[PDB]
Amino acid sequence: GIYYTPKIIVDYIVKKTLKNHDIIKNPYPRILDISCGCGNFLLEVYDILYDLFEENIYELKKKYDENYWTVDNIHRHILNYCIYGADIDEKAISILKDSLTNKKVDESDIKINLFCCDSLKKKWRYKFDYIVGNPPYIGHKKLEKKYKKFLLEKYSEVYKDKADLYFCFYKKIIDILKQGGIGSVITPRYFLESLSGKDLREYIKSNVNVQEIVDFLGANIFKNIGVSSCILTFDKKKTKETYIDVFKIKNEDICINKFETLEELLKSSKFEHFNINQRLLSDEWILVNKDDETFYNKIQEKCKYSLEDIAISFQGIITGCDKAFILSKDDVKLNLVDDKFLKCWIKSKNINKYIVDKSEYRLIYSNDIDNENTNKRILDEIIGLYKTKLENRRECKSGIRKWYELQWGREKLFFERKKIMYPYKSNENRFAIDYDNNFSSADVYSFFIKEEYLDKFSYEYLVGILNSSVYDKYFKITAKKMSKNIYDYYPNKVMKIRIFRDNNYEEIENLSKQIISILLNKSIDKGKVEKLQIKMDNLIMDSLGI
DNA sequence: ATGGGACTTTTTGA
DNA sequence: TTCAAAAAGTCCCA
Ligand SMILES: OC[C@H]1O[C@@H](n2cnc3c(NCCCc4ccc(O)cc4)ncnc32)[C@H](O)[C@@H]1O
Ligand SMILES: [K+]
Ligand SMILES: [K+]
Repeated sequence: GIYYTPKIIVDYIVKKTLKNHDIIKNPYPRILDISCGCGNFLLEVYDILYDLFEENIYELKKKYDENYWTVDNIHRHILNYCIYGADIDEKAISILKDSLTNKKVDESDIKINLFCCDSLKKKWRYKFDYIVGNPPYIGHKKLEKKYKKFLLEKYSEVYKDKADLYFCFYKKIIDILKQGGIGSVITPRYFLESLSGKDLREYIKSNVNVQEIVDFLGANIFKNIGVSSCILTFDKKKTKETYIDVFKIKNEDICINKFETLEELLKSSKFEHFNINQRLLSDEWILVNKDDETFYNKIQEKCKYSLEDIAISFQGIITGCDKAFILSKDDVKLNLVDDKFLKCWIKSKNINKYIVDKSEYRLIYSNDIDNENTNKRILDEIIGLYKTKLENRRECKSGIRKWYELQWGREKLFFERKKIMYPYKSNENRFAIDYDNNFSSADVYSFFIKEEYLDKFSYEYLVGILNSSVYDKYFKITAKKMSKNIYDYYPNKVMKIRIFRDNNYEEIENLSKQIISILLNKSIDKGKVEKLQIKMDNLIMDSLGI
């Protein structure tokens, strides 16, 4: 329930917000953490504030009440007017109160601005100069549905559909930041590209100036946590600048403690830096260097079609309980199942470039079982072994599905045809032509070509360009980075891939047919396939003028 | 034990 | 009626 932010990142975020504060002009800064926990950020804020006041104590004494501004009074002043925290966990608040009280070694009742509450519901009675911290991340499966009602009603500007709780914390932080204030947080990176983050990105862009984005990509910032992180720093300062510093990591294998500070890491060869004009951000944030932007714009301008224009996309089967319906093709229980009910079944690891592995699994398409008396053996001995769990699926509880039916069986005829399949998460482009009427779960996506576009594009040509090094780089420019060496390959981005057709079409298609032919024979030569791929990459680069 | 690698279900809002 | 998105992933080992 409580996650420990690495100290190097905590110090960086606090320094980012407070390093240029003019304590003489404003000796009453309000610094807030609305998910403060045990005080990872607030205790560091205390240290930064204490040095800031002590360094200028005589200037404050001369300018202001000379009896109020003494070194002995800094501790009381910081806790009365400067440090604010909120968290739902009262045990964490109690520990943090002890820590803040123990910074100075009662006199009279020092009051500490710590609130045990839901930060998304609190009536915040003033705004803040500086806001730092690490909000909770809770996705759509793990968030309580009753709470989702409240979020959908009151945070609809950033929270719909499959959005995340931390979207709302971005909203709350922005709303209670003072004019001219600065905020700096570490959150998941996914909202930068994800479809769910579209409204949140619009909210950030139009309400704050984004100073800086640190993107750690798939690096493991939180030990033993499967999440990918970024640091955002933003302000509400009236400026004409509108330019963002982007620091994007180059090696995801780095360990965060290479230097004493994060700034040393950011300036090093481990990161690349570039600038993005916030005014030029569309609903998508394309955060790339000038070389990649030129590369991306060339391809976009050259291609007159998208996959969406020419193809029909669909997600795979969702049985709702795979162990009930998926069997090994050598399982003796398949003797009980008439072959009309059986489909070939593949996983994402079975998709290679250009062709699919031979399937080892079979799907019982139980939707075609008419009733429980004709095929009782299949229900009693195979599917019924998981009947309790099958009955807890949403559509079974509501009576839409029989307990033995697939939850989302889709349309059989979409799968039983020539089509292209690709894994939903992969390190690289792997688009394959399926010749074997393979079915799959939602870890594999499929598309087929519209009939009116068959004379312009063939499957062989499509897998040729889509598997090229050019298109691998092109897709990853805007793709959603999930974890180390993993991108989402989902239709909401895959179908936006733009394609071209020019004088090189026939030779690209012929090279693709050679590759497929080699990949499908027995005494397979790996090597010549690579040479043919290099030749095709040259044709594609020639076509797109790169 | 931890940190790194292989691999990916079904719940859920719309 | 029925689509497709979602990693504080999950799980294993040396
Ligand atoms: O995880 C990092 C830190 O964030 C703290 N924190 C988590 N959620 C909140 C919150 N509102 C959101 C409430 C979400 C919720 C709703 C219903 C329910 O049944 C259970 C939870 N407001 C303030 N602090 C919060 C957390 O204690 C921890 O120290
Ligand atoms: K004075
Ligand atoms: K990661």
